[PDB]
Amino acid sequence: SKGEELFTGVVPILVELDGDVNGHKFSVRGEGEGDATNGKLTLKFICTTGKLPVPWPTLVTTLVQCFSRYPDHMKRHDFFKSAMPEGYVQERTISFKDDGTYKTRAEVKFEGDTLVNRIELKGIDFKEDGNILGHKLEYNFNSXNVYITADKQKNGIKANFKIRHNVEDGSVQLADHYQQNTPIGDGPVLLPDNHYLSTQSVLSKDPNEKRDHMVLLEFVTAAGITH
Repeated sequence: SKGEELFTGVVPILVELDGDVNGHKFSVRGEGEGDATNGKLTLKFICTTGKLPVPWPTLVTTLVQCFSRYPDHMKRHDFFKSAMPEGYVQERTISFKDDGTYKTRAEVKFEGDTLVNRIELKGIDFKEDGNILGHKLEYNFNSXNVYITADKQKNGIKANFKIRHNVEDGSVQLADHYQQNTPIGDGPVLLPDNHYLSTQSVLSKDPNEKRDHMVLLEFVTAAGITH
């Protein structure tokens, strides 16, 4: 409820990613706003280093589950907000079928009134003319359920889930996600019963923007608990 108090209105968001994929360095900066009451967020991302060396859709999951709308009966299961304002570390491995792997580490926390997601990403073993480095993925993103379970040993949560990116030739590229979150502070956190997060994502372009970029709208809502 203390953490959850921080999210009662519209919250500015800042995202910073420093990326290295097959030795190719890049940076992304994102800004916008989040409304956890309605499970909604709006963000625009820029590759500040020039051309992004991987496809924007492959970065969506990496680029703030604290903005999920948790219904009233499920408030006691919201680990993400309970960890605020000190925040949580979020780590993944993302394994692209027949291609490379991303490893990510992020800290998601308040800095003043701004929720900040600061990420480091390392990608290795990518095929230089595969779907990823060859930019063969459609500019879109499907709806997914991300199943959350408690990890009481790490006093946090975990999740594994499959993302399926559409490829331009009509096939699909699997990206297998394993995720772990752990609180940054020592204060008490909420450890949840099993549930999931239903996310929809809409990608677009700003017709006035000349930099390499992604405009993102998402709606996220928690569900699957009864009593």
